[PDB]
Amino acid sequence: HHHHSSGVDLGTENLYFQSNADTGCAIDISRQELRCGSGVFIHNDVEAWMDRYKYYPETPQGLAKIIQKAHKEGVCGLRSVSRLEHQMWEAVKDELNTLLKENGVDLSVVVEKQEGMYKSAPKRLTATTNNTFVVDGPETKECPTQNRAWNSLEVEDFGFGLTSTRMFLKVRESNTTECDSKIIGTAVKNNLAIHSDLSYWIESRLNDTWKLERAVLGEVKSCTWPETHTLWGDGILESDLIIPVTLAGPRSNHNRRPGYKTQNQGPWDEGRVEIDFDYCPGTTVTLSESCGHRGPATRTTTESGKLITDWCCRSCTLPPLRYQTDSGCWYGMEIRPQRHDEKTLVQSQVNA
Amino acid sequence: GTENLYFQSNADTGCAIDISRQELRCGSGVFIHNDVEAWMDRYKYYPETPQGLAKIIQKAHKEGVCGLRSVSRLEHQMWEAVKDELNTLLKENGVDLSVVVEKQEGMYKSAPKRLTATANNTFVVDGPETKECPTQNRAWNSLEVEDFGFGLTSTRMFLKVRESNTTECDSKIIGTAVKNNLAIHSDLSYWIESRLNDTWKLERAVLGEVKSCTWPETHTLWGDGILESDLIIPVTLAGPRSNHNRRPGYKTQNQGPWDEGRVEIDFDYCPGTTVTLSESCGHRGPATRTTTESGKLITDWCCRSCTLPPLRYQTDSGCWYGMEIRPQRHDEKTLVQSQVNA
Ligand SMILES: *[C@@H]1O[C@H](CO)[C@@H](O[C@@H]2O[C@H](CO)[C@@H](O[C@@H]3O[C@H](CO[C@H]4O[C@H](CO)[C@@H](O)[C@H](O)[C@@H]4O)[C@@H](O)[C@H](O[C@H]4O[C@H](CO)[C@@H](O)[C@H](O)[C@@H]4O)[C@@H]3O)[C@H](O)[C@H]2NC(C)=O)[C@H](O)[C@H]1NC(C)=O
Ligand SMILES: *[C@@H]1O[C@H](CO)[C@@H](O[C@@H]2O[C@H](CO)[C@@H](O)[C@H](O)[C@H]2NC(C)=O)[C@H](O)[C@H]1NC(C)=O
Ligand SMILES: *[C@@H]1O[C@H](CO)[C@@H](O[C@@H]2O[C@H](CO)[C@@H](O)[C@H](O)[C@H]2NC(C)=O)[C@H](O)[C@H]1NC(C)=O
Ligand SMILES: *[C@@H]1O[C@H](CO)[C@@H](O[C@@H]2O[C@H](CO)[C@@H](O)[C@H](O)[C@H]2NC(C)=O)[C@H](O)[C@H]1NC(C)=O
Ligand SMILES: *[C@@H]1O[C@H](CO)[C@@H](O)[C@H](O)[C@H]1NC(C)=O
Repeated sequence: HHHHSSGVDLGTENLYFQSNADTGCAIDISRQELRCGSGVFIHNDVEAWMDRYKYYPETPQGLAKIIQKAHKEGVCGLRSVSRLEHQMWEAVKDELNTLLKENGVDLSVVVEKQEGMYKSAPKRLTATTNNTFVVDGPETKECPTQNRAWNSLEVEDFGFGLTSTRMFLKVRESNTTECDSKIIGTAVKNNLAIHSDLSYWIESRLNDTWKLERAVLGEVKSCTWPETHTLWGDGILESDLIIPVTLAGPRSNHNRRPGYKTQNQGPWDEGRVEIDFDYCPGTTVTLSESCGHRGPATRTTTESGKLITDWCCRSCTLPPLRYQTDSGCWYGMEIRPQRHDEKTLVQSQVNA
Repeated sequence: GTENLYFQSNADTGCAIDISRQELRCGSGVFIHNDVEAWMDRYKYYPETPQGLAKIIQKAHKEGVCGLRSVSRLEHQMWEAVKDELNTLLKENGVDLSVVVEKQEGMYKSAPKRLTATANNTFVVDGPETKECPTQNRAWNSLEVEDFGFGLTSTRMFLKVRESNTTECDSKIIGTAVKNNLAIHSDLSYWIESRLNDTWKLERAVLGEVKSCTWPETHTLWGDGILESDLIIPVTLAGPRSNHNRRPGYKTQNQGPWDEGRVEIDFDYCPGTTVTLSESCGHRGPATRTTTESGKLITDWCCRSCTLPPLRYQTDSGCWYGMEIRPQRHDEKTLVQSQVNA
């Protein structure tokens, strides 16, 4: 197989340092000090201006065979777990089609644009022992999700690069809903806590209490956050978890905010989503026992583009839970417009 | 944003080599480094106010608190360094009381009383257990880090008296992280490392001291569905309630050599010894040292149903084996065994 060549790997005899820890120097801006050593270094990659990591199959040829096998067994298509996976399919389809074509296989890979959240599917690709394979796109009768594969691939090893690293995907030996743990980084230091990977950045901090402070989701996925990489996962009420478990929300008490419950009806279908606790520009939020109950997350702008100024909440805490998306700024479920006149507002239709 | 301004102002910024990711990367985030194996000399405790602390003590002394037990060596060394300053203050406020701090050899044990912010004439810190000043009348875990220093004083840590009552460890000095095939539970004296080989399991631990506080759940990984019998480092000895704190074939080392000072746990053979699986072997017992009091070597060891490599302790007085690992020869040569039972 000529699409892959390795370099140095882990098992190489390193006399200088621990090969499976991160080794370097960093400035601790709190204490204002420079420290070198070995350990675990967690970086923010969700908010990077370009992609450091890129998926590629370990063997394109092998992957083409996995697909034609799946095609024979009734698997009409596939749904990606993440934007990065989607970009791999988008980037490798012409290569796959060539493999299939030159081997006289009546099958072509079709990958459609994915705008919303990356949803789950029941089927799985497996290793070896209509004439199209559709990746993502809208939900159709021609290729329903229930016949599509999802979360069938995981990272085997990484590829060196100068301004970007390759991640090579292999076929999973098992069936899980769990996110690939190889790309997960979780850490807590100086009472600041991070649950992260290549698309989620979830930050909780101890102010007067431990609570969620900020979250950035480059996409909204449907895999499961592993317990191995989860902080504070004892005595959990899934109702209190701000980011829903079914949306790769960490089953962690860090994933909470007093006054708030599970945002099952947040704007998850908006693409990139950023959660934090501040006021939407030009709006206000006041406590009122005479306020509406939890409902779909509402955007602070109308379909026309008019601004809803006055907002209320029954029993939440301030500052309000705020979403920021491409289409504007939204408020958490427990926060409702104060005026009952619906001006044809924009609300989430997700319910997850 | 607000919380994004805070992160840049309070996070770690630098570069590191990741052989796992096969990359060299710079950036901002959170860095957990190894400090137990060198840095206990560079970070140092200071009380926020000696003066305020002297008042805190004389109050507690009046309320029947005869003395104190430190949570950690770092705390112990603070007392040792600040006693002359406190005693001077006490003298100057006409208070018939002096602080006495004794050497601490064993594990740092717990105590029920607490100092608060708002008939001997001595306040005893640590030392052996006495009837003159019993543990049950001493305070413990009354302090926490208020804040850190800066630039030149970046390695200074200023302590305040706890506003609340817990058994939990000071969380401000805790670093817990997992990335690639590595998961770390650490602070200024514990380094607890688990690795993903075929499965996630404990691989190595270094304890510069053995303390008796409780590892916070907020800084605990994989703390769901815990069987405490399976936790290698005992919960009562600041062991993390984590499934990372496990090793297939082994149960809680309640009778390990915790009273020896520095302890290093890992899974390798003691030099000159061997370990074999045998159903005709002894059941779990106190951890045994591979050398006798005389200085003779035990070579042959057995275990009933554990996994190899064996659980190994390393202390100043030598190398020991896990509770489930017993000498194969039944002739007792007067062995050196742990007497802790925790
Ligand atoms: C880290 O965590 C700390 C504490 O957990 C936070 O500190 C608090 O921040 C809030 C937000 O500003 C403060 O609340 C404000 O208090 C002002 C004064 O308090 C009134 O009420 C008290 C009763 O306790 C009286 O004693 C006092 O005399 C005042 O009458 C108010 O003026 C503020 O009101 C504003 O917002 C309300 C919201 O409805 C409006 O109705 C008002 O018109 C006005 O616009 C607000 O209530 C609180 O005082 C702070 N406490 C402390 C101890 O500092 C930090 O904010 C937090 N930091 C981060 C980054 O998260
Ligand atoms: C792999 O596991 C998943 C989850 O355990 C299975 O998903 C279920 O599949 C059935 C129909 O196939 C659906 O009705 C359920 O709703 C699914 N549960 C979910 C999505 O949580 C899946 O069937 C398994 N597939 C294989 C090939 O093992
Ligand atoms: C009051 O406290 C002092 C200091 O702790 C006690 O003096 C020591 O007591 C121990 C107890 O066995 C002796 O071993 C030491 O030799 C004593 N001196 C020193 C310098 O440590 C004293 O006994 C206490 N008096 C009481 C309880 O009545
Ligand atoms: C990771 O686990 C594997 C077993 O799953 C270890 O492999 C064994 O290594 C020992 C000595 O290194 C050999 O005697 C065995 O034959 C190996 N077994 C197999 C199945 O290969 C491996 O050593 C572990 N890695 C580390 C770093 O401890
Ligand atoms: C400290 O708190 C614990 C928590 O239950 C309690 O049992 C104990 O009595 C308290 N001690 C003091 C001195 O307040």
